[PDB]
Amino acid sequence: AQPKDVPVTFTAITQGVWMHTSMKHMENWGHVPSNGLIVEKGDFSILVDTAWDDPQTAQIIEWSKDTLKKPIRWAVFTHAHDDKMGGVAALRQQGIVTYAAADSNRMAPQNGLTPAEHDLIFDSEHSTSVLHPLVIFDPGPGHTRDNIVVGLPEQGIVFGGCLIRPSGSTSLGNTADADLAHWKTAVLAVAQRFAEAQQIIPSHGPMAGRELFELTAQLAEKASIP
Amino acid sequence: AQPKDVPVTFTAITQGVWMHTSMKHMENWGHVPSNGLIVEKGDFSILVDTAWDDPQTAQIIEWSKDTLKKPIRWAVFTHAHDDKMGGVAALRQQGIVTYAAADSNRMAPQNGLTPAEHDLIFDSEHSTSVLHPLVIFDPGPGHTRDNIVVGLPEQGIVFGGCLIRPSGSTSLGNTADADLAHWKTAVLAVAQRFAEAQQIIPSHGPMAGRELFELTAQLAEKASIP
Ligand SMILES: [Zn+2]
Ligand SMILES: [Zn+2]
Repeated sequence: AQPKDVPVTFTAITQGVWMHTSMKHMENWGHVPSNGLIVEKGDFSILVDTAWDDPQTAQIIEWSKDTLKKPIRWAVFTHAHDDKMGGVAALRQQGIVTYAAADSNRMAPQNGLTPAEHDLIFDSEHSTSVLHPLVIFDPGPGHTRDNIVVGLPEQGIVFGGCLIRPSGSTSLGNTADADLAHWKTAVLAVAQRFAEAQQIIPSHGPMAGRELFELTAQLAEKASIP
Repeated sequence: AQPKDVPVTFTAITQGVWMHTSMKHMENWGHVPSNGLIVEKGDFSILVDTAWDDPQTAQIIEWSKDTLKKPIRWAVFTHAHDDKMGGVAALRQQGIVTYAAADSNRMAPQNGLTPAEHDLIFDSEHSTSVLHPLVIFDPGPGHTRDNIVVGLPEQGIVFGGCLIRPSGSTSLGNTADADLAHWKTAVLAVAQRFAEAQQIIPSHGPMAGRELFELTAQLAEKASIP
């Protein structure tokens, strides 16, 4: 009735784009969800963000092989916290090619996380098509110093990660590692880079629209003012 | 897929004893569970603790009338927090007779809660059988200054509320209103008053055995020492 460990759920977002949601068990026996993406690419698939730990990330790998029939071959992570890089070791064990921002790979050891194998190389416009059709974009410090976002401009989807706050949020959440001064600038930079995308996916809760940009911008503006 | 509001669940514990579990939606779109009891008494039933809010408590009232066919006529609450008295108003609108510790009723309007209608009157041994076969026991301050417990000695069940920590806990949880000095004494007083009960129900997570007494006593002992 009250299970400690719940299996990772997979939901179709659009054609060729799946959202994976995993739950972390808390001491009060509640759960906190985290979203990631699986993006089809020919006969294989790209993973955006891991689950909370190795065995939950192992579920995503197995689901991509057994159900999707498109095994994950590449993975990218949006920042160096355990809801995004918690299961990096399980990917590198399976031979997945893993990418992260150079800053995310440097601070992963301190946060008790396995680093990604490759540093992303951004161009002068702070983008990289190394995982096309994903556009990996670096908007600057916000939720963390190292957070990056992933856009799917062909399908009108932005995965904002923790940089974008869940719908209904009245606070910025965990602000221990945040850059309150720059958070609004980073949110607006994402909205301007993917000006057409109508489907915005935060790290927690349901996918929504561009109002998530307004919500996070205003919550960050209010927090930036002493 | 990810619902904001999940319905209250009801679980048979033993014959004539049900456990209700309700979830509070959080800003990270996680959920926090809370347990209470419904105890059959002839053609009606006794409610131990509300849900988080009025509509979730309204589900319990309606489930007791439609599914159990034993409408709730009495209610008792273990302390004046929102996961125990969050729906007292819905019980009072239905004419249900409500009880709580005197201190819980003094403390409720200050914490944004509706007080219970009657103050419990305890005997020299800090018990009352006003809601027999329930034994309502006052063990002294612990999680809060006012927390009380409910025992079903005929069935070997103790409902510890927040006074008992969930299984797997490594901390005392929300310690803002706690009595760290007396918490262990209150836990041991409950374990002594109901020496034979083998089914211990905390406020969060699954029912377990008397090792919950050991866990909370040792966590409170560790925290009481400067
Ligand atoms: Zn984070
Ligand atoms: Zn409480």
